[PDB]
Amino acid sequence: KKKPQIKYEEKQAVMPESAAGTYTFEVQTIDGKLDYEPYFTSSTLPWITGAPTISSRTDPNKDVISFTCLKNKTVWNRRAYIKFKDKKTGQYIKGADGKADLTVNIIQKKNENPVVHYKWVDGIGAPTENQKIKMKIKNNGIETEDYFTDPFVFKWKETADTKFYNVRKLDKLYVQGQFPSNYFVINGIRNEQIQGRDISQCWAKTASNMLHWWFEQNKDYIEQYKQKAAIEEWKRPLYKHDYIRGLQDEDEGKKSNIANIFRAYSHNNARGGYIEDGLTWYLYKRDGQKNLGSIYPGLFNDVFAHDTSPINIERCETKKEFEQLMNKTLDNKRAIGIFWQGAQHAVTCWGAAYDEDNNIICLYIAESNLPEAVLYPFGVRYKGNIYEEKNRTYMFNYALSKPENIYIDGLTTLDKGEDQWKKWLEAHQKGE
Ligand SMILES: [Cl-]
Ligand SMILES: [Cl-]
Repeated sequence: KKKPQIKYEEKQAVMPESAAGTYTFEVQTIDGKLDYEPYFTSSTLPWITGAPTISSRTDPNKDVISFTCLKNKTVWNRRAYIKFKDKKTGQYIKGADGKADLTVNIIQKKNENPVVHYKWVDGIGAPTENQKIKMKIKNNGIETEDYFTDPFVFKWKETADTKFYNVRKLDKLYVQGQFPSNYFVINGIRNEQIQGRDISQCWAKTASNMLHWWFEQNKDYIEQYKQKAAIEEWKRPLYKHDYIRGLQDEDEGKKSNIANIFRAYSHNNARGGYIEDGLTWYLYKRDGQKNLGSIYPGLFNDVFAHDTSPINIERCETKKEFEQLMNKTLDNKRAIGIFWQGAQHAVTCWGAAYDEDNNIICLYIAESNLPEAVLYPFGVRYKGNIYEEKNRTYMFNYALSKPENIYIDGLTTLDKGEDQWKKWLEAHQKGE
């Protein structure tokens, strides 16, 4: 009397649709019906209801195995694995090579009609349908005829009516032999003429974007500061922000006073810099930033001197860390710099897309290296099995063929600093 066996073609994954339901696959039963039990290799997966079962043995050549899935609301495939235990010997049944355990790969397909919602940084409004620009798929830099069709894949075009900031690197926009020869000339504080270059100033572009937002959100406090504080003479022109929308690429040097300050007076170290250094430099006096540039604005030093800094630096390396930190930042009305080592790189993030499970699926990025006057979408993905594992967050550039995985190291955030402003104002009215 031979011992029965079971076989399965492991080259074949079992791929149920995204819909909820009880799905099946077949296992071939050789020389009779082996007494075994199927098991998921992880029992704690929330999108599978219970253990798999043998739902039919009536065909002498095959068993039917059933398992039940919840609907996959996410835009990602999700994976599970079934192994088989010999009920008499207690051993796992072997696969075709006689060495590895027989393992059936389950991959539930992604939701093709997801309901997406969005969260934007406080105070910048939100894109209208006319401001959302769909994107073509590229192959080795050449655009194809196809488009990315996921609803969250769009560029947020800058118009006269939009309220985000995206200062771009002149050194990248510059077209040698087409742009004017005075393209990099800045009129400085003492009206001196300066040729400012910014090829490695992504930390400063991100800082400038966040400071434009901060000056706008705190416009009224800043007006009271100019009326009430004893302003240092040389700093008087710096107590405003100008960001002029609708300029051609050739006029980018005339677009932003804050960006121009960094470009005229800070540094362009090829190694890079840090978002938080540029933010501190602009806002209050700290010894670490003493030699960041040839001047030190430190414009509101007596508002933030001996109190909470509105600047924070937070690291993330798991999916849970990334989502908690993004949600905390967005829900607390703060602006967002994203950094990573790769040289230290930096971009600005103005919002995020979410699926119906509230996973973050896309970020909307001001990328000072990219040419268009838009925010670009960066898809968000996580290493490994998000249902089991830390799941290192990473993002990627939809605008590129074969985008490199960008492992986010952390966020640098800028708070409005309302309590510090109120205390400064209250202290003034008390000294009346
Ligand atoms: Cl199980
Ligand atoms: Cl708003």
